[PDB]
Amino acid sequence: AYVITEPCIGTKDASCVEVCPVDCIHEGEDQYYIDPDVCIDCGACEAVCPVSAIYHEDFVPEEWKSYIQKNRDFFKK
Ligand code: SF4
Ligand code: F3S
Repeated sequence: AYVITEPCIGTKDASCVEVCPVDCIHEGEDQYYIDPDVCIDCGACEAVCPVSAIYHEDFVPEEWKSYIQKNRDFFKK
């Protein structure tokens, strides 16, 4: 699944939320998040996101797997 990290923080809007075939981009405190368990590993968002700030959950550094687990948290519990 393609999940948030860090470079998106407070950086612009749009060009991700509108593209997703399963609408699973939702809001966080500052930046948006993505439910990774819903995300069907389609990419797309990948291509439009500047420098792919949306990174695949295991390309995502262990440090930022915290955020993946956060995006999960948000929509699980
Ligand atoms: S990879 Fe596709 S399914 Fe997943 S969040 Fe991005 S646009 Fe949505
Ligand atoms: S920068 Fe953030 S606004 Fe979307 S296009 Fe990337 S997740």
